[PDB]
Amino acid sequence: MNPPPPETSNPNKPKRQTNQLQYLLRVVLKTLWKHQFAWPFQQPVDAVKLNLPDYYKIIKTPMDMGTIKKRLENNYYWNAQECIQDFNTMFTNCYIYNKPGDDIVLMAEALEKLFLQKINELP
Ligand SMILES: Cc1nn(C)c(C)c1-c1cc(OCC2COC2)cc(-c2ccnc3nc[nH]c23)c1F
Ligand SMILES: [Cl-]
Ligand SMILES: [Cl-]
Repeated sequence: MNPPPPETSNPNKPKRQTNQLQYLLRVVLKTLWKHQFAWPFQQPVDAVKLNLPDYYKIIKTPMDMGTIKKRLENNYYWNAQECIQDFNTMFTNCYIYNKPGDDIVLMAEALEKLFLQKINELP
């Protein structure tokens, strides 16, 4: 079945609202969110709905842009590199579970190209 989703709130974390993290929410994530290919990544993989009973037997550090959005809105991160690491985990999970040429891999590839374009320059 589905595991609990990754945590998005933690009052015990040291938190910051750097200019880069504000940018990652207002510009980077909000632009990726609107991409025609973003919809598979706007929430945790629902292994039950998608009939992927093996997905969480293989992917042990799940992540998605819905989780990232909630983290950013909770000032969950200390710095932009923590947020960028979550993005990279999302893309990498897709490439691990799936194979080149799969539709979902083509979609992640598109999103990742745009992501790298947008983070090349941060405030
Ligand atoms: C494209 C595509 N083609 N086909 C035939 C299917 C079933 C999809 C599809 C649909 C989907 O919908 C998400 C809604 C349901 O709950 C939110 C999510 C994912 C999906 C996301 C992230 N990683 C994945 N690894 C394998 N699938 C992954 C997906 F691939
Ligand atoms: Cl919180
Ligand atoms: Cl902590």
